Amino acid sequence: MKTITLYLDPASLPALNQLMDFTQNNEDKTHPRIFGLSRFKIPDNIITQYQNIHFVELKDNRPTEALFTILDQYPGNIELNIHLNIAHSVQLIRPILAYRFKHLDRVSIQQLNLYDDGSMEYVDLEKEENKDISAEIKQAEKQLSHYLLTGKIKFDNPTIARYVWQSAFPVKYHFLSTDYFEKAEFLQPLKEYLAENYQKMDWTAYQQLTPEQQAFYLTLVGFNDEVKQSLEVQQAKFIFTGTTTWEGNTDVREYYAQQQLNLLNHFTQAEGDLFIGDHYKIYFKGHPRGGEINDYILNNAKNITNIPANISFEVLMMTGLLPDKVGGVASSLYFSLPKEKISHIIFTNNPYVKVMRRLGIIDESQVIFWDSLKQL
Ligand SMILES: CC(=O)N[C@@H]1[C@@H](O)[C@H](F)[C@@](OP(=O)(O)OC[C@H]2O[C@@H](n3ccc(N)nc3=O)[C@H](O)[C@@H]2O)(C(=O)O)O[C@H]1[C@H](O)[C@H](O)CO
Repeated sequence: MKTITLYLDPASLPALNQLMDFTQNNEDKTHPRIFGLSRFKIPDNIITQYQNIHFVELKDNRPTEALFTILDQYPGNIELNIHLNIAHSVQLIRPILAYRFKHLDRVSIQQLNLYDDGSMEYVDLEKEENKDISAEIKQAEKQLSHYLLTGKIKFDNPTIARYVWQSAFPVKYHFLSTDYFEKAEFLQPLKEYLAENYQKMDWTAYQQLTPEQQAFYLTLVGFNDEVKQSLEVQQAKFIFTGTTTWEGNTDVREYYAQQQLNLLNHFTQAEGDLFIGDHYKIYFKGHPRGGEINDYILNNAKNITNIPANISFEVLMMTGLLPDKVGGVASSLYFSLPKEKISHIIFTNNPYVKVMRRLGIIDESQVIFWDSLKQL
């Protein structure tokens, strides 16, 4: 009997937690591990320390067929310890379930650990506000059972379906906001159902690691001393946080890049609507997937210090390097930021606005959408 651990995430936040799990378990050099993290490359000098370490690409939010070649290397009874993105959990587990069908006598699911993609889970839940949640949960359990028995996916409520894994497997959920599940009264049946199966993402995990494990983790997440030193300057600091669009259309991507530059100018220029003051040093923390939208900022702004886009904002919180003020387009990073550090959050009944309002992240003041800002 052998456990294999799979770490799967096409996004950022689940991967950040899963890389913490790997760090906590890093003394075990031979435990089989399969990494399917789209946004993170494990350094070669770390890979070389481990045996039975494997890598799999994700395509259309699932591990490719290459997963099967890896699993075939382990011919005995295997129990899978699976770490997944909540929003994409149904797709990410699909090929795992297909493999289990083919090898029903030797392959089992030990447990699931699930982590929020980010704001999407909350915006999606907010849209379920008028439904009978208790009834939705019962139907989703039934349809999950059909998926597990047939390998076919058909959910009447794809959103609620993300939360009924306990009906089939031992599970632990790690939520960006546990407050949401208490504050949203319509979700009371879901909070009750989830019972003892969830906790908040633990941003204090890093502080509990050993000095060696702390250094290891920082290497996993792309943090380096140069970035550290940039953020240790003796001057008040403002970090402008970027966003992205998933659209490929050039007109849309160009519009996003232009509007975001205009938004930056509204924070940093004396005549801007959101003017922060002249005494701040300005940094740019671009979206990990901003691409040429990030480039547009660096090419067109001045006196701005880049923080490499691949570095998740939450690492600054972990390392004690948060700035005085943070501002930009609504992002999951705002869910874990001390409220005193928010300058302004800008949006592109709006369900995202509703989520942030429920959580006390934004106040009762009229929300600012970026198309309401004068072109400076
Ligand atoms: C509603 C919806 O669709 N929310 C999804 C969200 O669940 C998903 F997870 C992600 O989350 P998103 O909120 O962009 O941010 C997720 C994480 O990325 C890192 N980050 C982001 C921006 C930045 N300037 N510096 C950073 O470091 C932080 O670790 C943060 O917590 C995502 O793909 O990661 O993208 C958003 C949006 O699709 C996207 O914002 C475009 O509107």
